[PDB]
Amino acid sequence: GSHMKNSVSVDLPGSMKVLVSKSSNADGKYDLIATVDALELSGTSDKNNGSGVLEGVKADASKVKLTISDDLGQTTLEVFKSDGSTLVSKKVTSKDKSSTEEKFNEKGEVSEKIITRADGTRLEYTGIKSDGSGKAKEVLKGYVLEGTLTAEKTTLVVKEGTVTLSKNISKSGAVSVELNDTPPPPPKKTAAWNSGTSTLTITVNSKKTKDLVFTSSNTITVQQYDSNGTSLEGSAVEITKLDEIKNALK
Amino acid sequence: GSHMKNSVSVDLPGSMKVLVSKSSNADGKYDLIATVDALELSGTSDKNNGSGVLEGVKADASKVKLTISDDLGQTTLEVFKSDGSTLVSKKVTSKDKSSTEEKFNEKGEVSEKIITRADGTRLEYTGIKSDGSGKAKEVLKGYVLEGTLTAEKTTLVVKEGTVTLSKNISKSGAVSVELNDTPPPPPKKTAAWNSGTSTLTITVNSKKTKDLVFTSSNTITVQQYDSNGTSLEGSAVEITKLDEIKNALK
Repeated sequence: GSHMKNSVSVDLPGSMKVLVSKSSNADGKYDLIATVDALELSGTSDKNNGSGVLEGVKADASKVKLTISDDLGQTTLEVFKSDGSTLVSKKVTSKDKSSTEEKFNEKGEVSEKIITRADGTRLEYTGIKSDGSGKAKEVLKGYVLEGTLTAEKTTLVVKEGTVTLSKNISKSGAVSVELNDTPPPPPKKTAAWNSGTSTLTITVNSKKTKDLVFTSSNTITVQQYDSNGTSLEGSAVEITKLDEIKNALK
Repeated sequence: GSHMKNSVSVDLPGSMKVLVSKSSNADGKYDLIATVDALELSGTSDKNNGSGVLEGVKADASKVKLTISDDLGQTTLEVFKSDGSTLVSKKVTSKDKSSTEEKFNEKGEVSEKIITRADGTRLEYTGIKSDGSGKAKEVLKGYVLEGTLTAEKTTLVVKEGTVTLSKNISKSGAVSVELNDTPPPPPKKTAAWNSGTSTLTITVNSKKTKDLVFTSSNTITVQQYDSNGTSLEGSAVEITKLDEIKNALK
């Protein structure tokens, strides 16, 4: 960690601490150093409470800037490219424990974003595009909702069968929810008639279910197919009551 | 019943008997008498086996004619109006026990018909119209099929739910069978969103089923309605797993 001669440690939003000198230097400013992700950042501020701006250079020459607001209520951590201006990442963190993490692209535009709310739930956007669209994920206490982002709204989706539930979050943070059900057509009973055999073959779900035979003795028999609709099983049973015909039509 | 001097009883198709004289009269003919529905019918035939034509008058002046075929294999019983020509009923009966009963109309046209087959099953047509249409009924061993008649065919119908089975009988007596199923659209889950209450109310079959509440603490609760969809029951249960959301969408 960080060490300073005649200093005081000050706790900061989002894990961080800064050391600030007990006294002022030759110019009246106070010395600040902090250690973030094993990199030492340093600066001078007119204030002596821990606020100000600290800077450091990574071993790959990336520039790191930590800005601490006057009231110590917010830290901004920025990582830049070598040039010191093309952003790579930006993390704004608050005392209430809320935060925004952005990652940037070659064009100087945001391509990922993690929003952490005070209560510990998060919204994660990945793969953000020029048109504002992207993948989306809400992390909640005990589970995760998946969906996508457009320029206008985030749409989280849960599926059960033909039922779709959509949670929409607007740019203001307003929730609205919708539901859709596209149920399949129900199982319909069709039939084909063989006049050579005087037989009606009934079908459901592309499986043959039963044969009704209309006999030369003016009787009806019923016989079931195997539950694969492949071929007949048992023997033909003769119909003696109207109710038995209705039953075979169920 | 009927009595004749020096006669012989001869059994006839469809219950009937005729007495025929042992000897011939002055003209060489044989005397026939029979009793049908308590009416005595009489005639003379050249034959002596029981064949010929017998006639009688009812108390209301209706003319009755019984014709017995040469081979004793068929009886025709006709009832006429007073005039002796406008038919009322006609019953042709065979030795195999098969028969046709027709009833006629004011116009001299058939308005009911019972067909009895050798095996004892029947087709009954009632209310027959000028265009050939009518009500229809097949009497089978152990049950009865209902339907209607057109000029081209008889159509007997059995119904079970949305399933219709049709037995068609052509004029030749050829059977053909069809089936129809008009299933209702399946139960679809709709929903309405109340932004004031952050609540999604799900409905099935015009009954409200459950409320999903999307809370200010970034949680979801579910609560069921009474099985009449009238109002809420139990208390709201909080969702802690994705599977529980899927479950409430079943």
